[PDB]
Amino acid sequence: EDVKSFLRRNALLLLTVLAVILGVVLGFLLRPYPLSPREVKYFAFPGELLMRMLKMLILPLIVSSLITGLASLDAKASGRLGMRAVVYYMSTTIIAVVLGIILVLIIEVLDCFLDLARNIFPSNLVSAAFRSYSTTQEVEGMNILGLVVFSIVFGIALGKMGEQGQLLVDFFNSLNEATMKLVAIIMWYAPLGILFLIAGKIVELGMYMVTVIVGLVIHGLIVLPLIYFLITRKNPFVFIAGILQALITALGTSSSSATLPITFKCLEENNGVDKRITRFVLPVGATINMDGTALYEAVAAIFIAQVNNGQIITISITATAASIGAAGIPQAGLVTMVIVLTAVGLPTDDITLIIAVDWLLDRFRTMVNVLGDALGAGIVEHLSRKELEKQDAELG
Amino acid sequence: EDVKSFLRRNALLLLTVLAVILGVVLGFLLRPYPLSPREVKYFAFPGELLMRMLKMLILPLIVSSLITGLASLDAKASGRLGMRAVVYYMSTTIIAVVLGIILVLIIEVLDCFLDLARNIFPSNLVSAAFRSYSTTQEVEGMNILGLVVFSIVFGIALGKMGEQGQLLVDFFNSLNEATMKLVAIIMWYAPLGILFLIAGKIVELGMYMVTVIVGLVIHGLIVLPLIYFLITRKNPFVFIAGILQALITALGTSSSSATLPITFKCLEENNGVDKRITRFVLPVGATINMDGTALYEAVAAIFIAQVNNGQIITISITATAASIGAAGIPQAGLVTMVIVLTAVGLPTDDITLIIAVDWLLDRFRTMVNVLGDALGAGIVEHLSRKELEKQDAELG
Amino acid sequence: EDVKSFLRRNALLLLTVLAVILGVVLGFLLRPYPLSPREVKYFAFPGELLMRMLKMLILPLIVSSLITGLASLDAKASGRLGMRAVVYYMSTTIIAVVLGIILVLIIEVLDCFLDLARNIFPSNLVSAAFRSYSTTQEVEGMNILGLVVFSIVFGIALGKMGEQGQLLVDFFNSLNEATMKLVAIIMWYAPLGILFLIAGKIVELGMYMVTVIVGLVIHGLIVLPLIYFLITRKNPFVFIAGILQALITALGTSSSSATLPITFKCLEENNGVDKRITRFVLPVGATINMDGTALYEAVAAIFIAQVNNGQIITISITATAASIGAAGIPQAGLVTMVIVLTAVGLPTDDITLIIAVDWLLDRFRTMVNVLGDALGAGIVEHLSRKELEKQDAELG
Ligand SMILES: N[C@@H](CC(=O)O)C(=O)O
Ligand SMILES: N[C@@H](CC(=O)O)C(=O)O
Ligand SMILES: N[C@@H](CC(=O)O)C(=O)O
Ligand code: NA
Ligand code: NA
Ligand code: NA
Repeated sequence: EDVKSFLRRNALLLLTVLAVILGVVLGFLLRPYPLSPREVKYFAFPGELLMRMLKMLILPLIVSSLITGLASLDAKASGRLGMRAVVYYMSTTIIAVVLGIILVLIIEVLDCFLDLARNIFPSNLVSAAFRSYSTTQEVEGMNILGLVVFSIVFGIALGKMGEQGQLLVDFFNSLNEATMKLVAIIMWYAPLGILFLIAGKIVELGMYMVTVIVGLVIHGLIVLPLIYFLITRKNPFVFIAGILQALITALGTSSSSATLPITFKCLEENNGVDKRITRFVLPVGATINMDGTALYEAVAAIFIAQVNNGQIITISITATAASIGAAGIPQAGLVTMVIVLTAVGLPTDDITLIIAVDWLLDRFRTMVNVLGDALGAGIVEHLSRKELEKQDAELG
Repeated sequence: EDVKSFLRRNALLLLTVLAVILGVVLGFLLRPYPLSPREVKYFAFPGELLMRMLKMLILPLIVSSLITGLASLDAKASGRLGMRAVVYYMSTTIIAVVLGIILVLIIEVLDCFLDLARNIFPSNLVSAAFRSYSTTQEVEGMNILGLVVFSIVFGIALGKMGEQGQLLVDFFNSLNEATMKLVAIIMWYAPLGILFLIAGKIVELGMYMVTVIVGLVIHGLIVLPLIYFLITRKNPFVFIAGILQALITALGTSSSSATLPITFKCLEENNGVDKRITRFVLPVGATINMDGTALYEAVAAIFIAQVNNGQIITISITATAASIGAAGIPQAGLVTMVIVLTAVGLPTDDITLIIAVDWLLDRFRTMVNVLGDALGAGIVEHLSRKELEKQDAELG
Repeated sequence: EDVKSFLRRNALLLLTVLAVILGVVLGFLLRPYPLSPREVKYFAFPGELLMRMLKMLILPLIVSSLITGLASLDAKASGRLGMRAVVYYMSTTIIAVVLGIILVLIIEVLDCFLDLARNIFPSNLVSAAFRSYSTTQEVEGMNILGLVVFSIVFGIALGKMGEQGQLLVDFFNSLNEATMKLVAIIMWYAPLGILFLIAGKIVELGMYMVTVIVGLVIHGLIVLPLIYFLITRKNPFVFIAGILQALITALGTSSSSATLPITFKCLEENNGVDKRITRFVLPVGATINMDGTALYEAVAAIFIAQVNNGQIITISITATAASIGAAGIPQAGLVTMVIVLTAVGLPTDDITLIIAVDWLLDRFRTMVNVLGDALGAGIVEHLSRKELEKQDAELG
C-alpha cells in the first residue's frame, strides 16, 4: 500500500537505480556488435556529457568550500575539526589495509614522491586549476591536492584577519551556494548519463576480483556502518539511503573527485549534516581518505605475490601511503601500485595483468572511498557538537 | 555652414571612416612590392595590437554581462526577455536564409555536433577562458559559447538566491563597468589599428561575391531597418549612425565577438539602450544570431551546386543551424559550411574554391551579424517596456 | 654582552645568512662526486620547493597590489607618485650604465620589440597569468609585464568610478593582505630552501666577472645609498638591514620577480614604508627598474668588444632600453644582450662565451635590481609626503 508514496518521493533516486539496471542490460545487448573505438566513444557520449558537467563544478566547489570552511570556524576549533578528520581518515585507511591483507592471505618511484611534493606547492594557481605536474613536464588535468592545500591555508589567513577577511568569506560563501544550486540541474541529467556511462564501460584474476569485491562489502557494509553506530548511535543504513545518489554516481564515474558535488548535495540536503563540517570533511576526504583504494592496494600487491612469491608491515605502511597519494580520478589505483610494489621488492610490470579487470573494481572501490567521506562527515559532525553549539549561540 | 560642428562632434567616428578610406589606399599602394609573409605580418602589426586589446576585454565582458544581466531581472521577466530575443534571432536567421536562397536562384560531420555539445558543457572553467574543444583534442582559443551558457545559468542561480546573491551581483556589476571604462581607451587606438588591419588584408566566383554582397545590402539596409521601424516606429538609419563605430570595426576585425566591447559602448552610450537588456541581447547575439553568415551559407552551398548540380528545405534548415553553431570568430563561415554541404549531399572539398574571395565577404557578413544584434537590442528594449518600468519604480 | 639579544631578535635573518655560509660549504663538499643532471635536480629540490612557493604568490600579489595601489590614490596624486617613480627609475638605470661603461674602459631582433609590444597588450588575461608570447608561439611562464600594465589601467578605472569601484577595491585589498599573510609561512622555509638553491648552483672572463662584481659594489653600496641619504637624510645601511632577507633570497633565486613577495614583507614590516607606495613602486620596479642588469649589459657588450673590437652612446641608450625590456626572471640578462649587440654591430653569437660565468653574476645583479626598488620605495615615500598627509587626514 505504502509503495506508491515511495515511488513519488524517491523519484530521482529510483531513476538512477533503474539507470544502472537498464544500463547493464543495454551494454550486454550491444556488446557482440562491431566494438569500433570511435563508435564506443559516440555510444558512451551521453555519459561523457554528465562527466563534463560534474568536472566543471569541482574547481569552484573545492576552492570556495575550504576557504569559507576554515575561515567560518574558530582558531583552535578549525584544528580540532581537522584533528578529528585526520584521526578518522588514518584509522579507517588502516582498518581497510588490515582487513584487506587478512582476506588475501585466506583466499622513477622517487620521481613519484617529488611530483606529489611539487603538486602540494603549485608554482601557479591559474595553471593548478587545469594542470598537474608529472616529470618526464606539466600534464593536463586539475591539481586538486594543490588547490585543497592552498584553499586550507587561504581559509586560515582570512580567519586570521578580522572584518577585512569577512568580505572575501562572504564572496566565497555566495560562490559556494551558487555552484551548489547548479548541481541540482546536474542531478536531473544523472539518470540519463549514468545509463550510457556504465553501458559503454561494460562494452569495452578470478579469486582476485572476488577477494576485492567481497573485501569491499565487509568494509563498506559491515566495518564502516558499525563505526557510525559506535560513535553517533544512529542507524547507518538510513544515512547510506540519503547519500545513495552519490554512491550510484561514483559507480558510474569511477572518480570520487567528480562525484564530490553530488555527495555535497546528498550530505547537505538528504541528510542533516552541517555545511561548516562538510566544507572541510568532503574536499579533504575526496583526495586523502581512500579506504576502498587502500584495501585494493594491499590485495593486488599480494595477489601478484601469490604467483611470483613477514614484511607485510611495509605493504600495510606503503598501501596506506599510496591511498593518501592516489587521485580522486579513475584508474589512479593501478598507477599508485608502483610505490607498494617497489617497497616490498616485486616488479611494477605485473600491474599489466590486473589492468583488464581493474575497471569494474575501480567502480566499487570509488563507492567505498565516497562512503568513507560521507559517513566521515556524520561521525565528525556528532563529535564536534560543542564547537557548532558555540558558533550558533555567538550569532544570537 | 553646419558641417564644422559635424567635424568637431563626430571626431572619433570620422577618424575611423578615414581609417577605412586611407587604409584601402595604403594597401593598394604597397601591394606590388615583395609580399613576404613575415613582412605582411610586420606591416599589419598596428592592426594586430588593436585585435589583442579587443580580444582581452571579451572574457571579463561576456562573463560579467550575463551574470548581472540575468540576476538583475525578475524570474519570468528573465524568461520573457530571453523569449523575445530567441523569437527575434530565429526569425531574422530565417528571413536572411530565405532572401539568400531566392537571390542565388536568380543569379567528421557528426564530430562537429559532438564538439559543439561538448563545448556547451565545459569540463573546466579556467580552461574554457582560453581553450575550445576540437576532437582529432583541446585547441587554443576561448570557448565563448561554453562561457555564455555557464554565465546564463550562474546569473539565474544568483537571481534564485536572495541578498546572499546580491554581493556577487554587485561584484560582477563593478567588474562590468570597469572593463567598459577600458573600451574607451581601446576606441582611441581603433582609427590607427583599423587602417593597418584592412591594409594588410587587401595586401594578402564573380557572380557569387556579387550575390552575397548585394544580398547583404537587401538584408542589412532594407530588410532589418524595416523590422525596427515596424516595431519601435523610430528611424533605423539614425540608430545605425550610433553603432557606426561598431560596424567599421567589424569590417576591420571580421570577428563579431572581438567587436562586441565596442558594440556595447555604441549601444550603451551613442544610443539610449538599457544595460539590463544589452547585457543579454549583445553577448547571446554575438554567438547565435548570425544573419550575415546564414545568408552566406545558403548562397555558397547553392553556388557550388550551380557548377556541380526541391531539397532546398534541408539547406534552409541546416544553413540556419550552421549560423547558430558558427563562432563570432573570422573565417568561421567556411568551416561550418561542412554541415550544410553534407546535409544536401554535395562534397565538402568544394569549400577550397570559395576560400580565396571569402576574406572580403567575411568583413561584410560580420557587419550584418553585428547589425542584427544592435538593432536587436533596440527591438527587444522597446518590446520589454513594462518589465523595465516595474524594475525602475520598485527601487523608488 | 648585547650579542645575545641580537641572536634572539634577528633569528630568521641570521638563519638565512647561515643558509648562504653553510650552503656554499655543502656544495663544494659534494662537487667532486658524480654530477648526474637527474641527481643535481634531486639534490637542489628543497630549493625548488621554495621557488614554487614564491612563484605561486607573485600573481595574486602583482594584480591585487596595483589595482588597490592606483585606486586608493587621488587622480593626479597617482600620476605624481608614478612620475616620481619613473624619474627615479630612468635616472638610476642611467647612472648604472654610465658607471658601468667607465669601469669596463678602465679594466629576429625586431621580433623582440614586437613580442614585447604584444605582451604589453595580452589577448587573454587567464592565459597571461601562466603564458608569455614568444614568436617562432605562446611559451609557458607568466606574462608579468602584461599583468602589471592591465592592473595599472584597471586600478585607474576603479579610481575613476565612485563607491561602485569601492567594492572591488575592498575585494582586492583583502586579497592582498591574505596573500601577504602567506609570505610569512614562505619566510620560515626560506633558510632551508636558500641552502639547497645555492648549493645546487655552485655544483652545476677573469677581468669581466671582476669588473661586473666590483661595478655592482660601487653602484649598490656607494652610489644608491648616497642617493637615499641625499633625499631622505636617513641612514641607508640601517634601511638595507631591514630588506636584508629580500637580498639574501634574491641571491638564491636570481629572480627579482620571485623575491618580490619577501621584499614586500621586508619593506612593509621590517621598515616603515607605506603600503600605498610599495603597492606601486615594488611591482613596477621588479619589471622595469633593473640597475644591476643595466650595469651588466654595458660591461658584457664592451667585454666582447675588447676581444672583437665614440658610438658608446647607442650602447648606453640600448643597455638602458634592454634593462626595461628584461624580465625579473633568471638568465634574462644574456637573452636581452641581443638588442645591445645588434645596435652597435657586434655578433650575438658571442653571448655563448659569457654564459658560463653568467649564473654567479646574475645572483649579484638581482640583489642590486631588488635594492634599487627597495631604496626606491623609501625615496618616493619621503618625496610623496603631502600626498599621504592629505589621504590620512581625509579619513578623519
Ligand atoms: N577511483 C578512485 C581512485 C582509484 O583507486 O583509482 C577514486 O576516484 O577515489
Ligand atoms: N566572421 C563572422 C563569422 C563567420 O561567418 O565567419 C562573425 O564574426 O560573426
Ligand atoms: N636576474 C635578473 C634579470 C637578469 O638580468 O637576468 C632579475 O631577476 O632581476
Ligand atoms: Na587519496
Ligand atoms: Na552563431
Ligand atoms: Na626590466
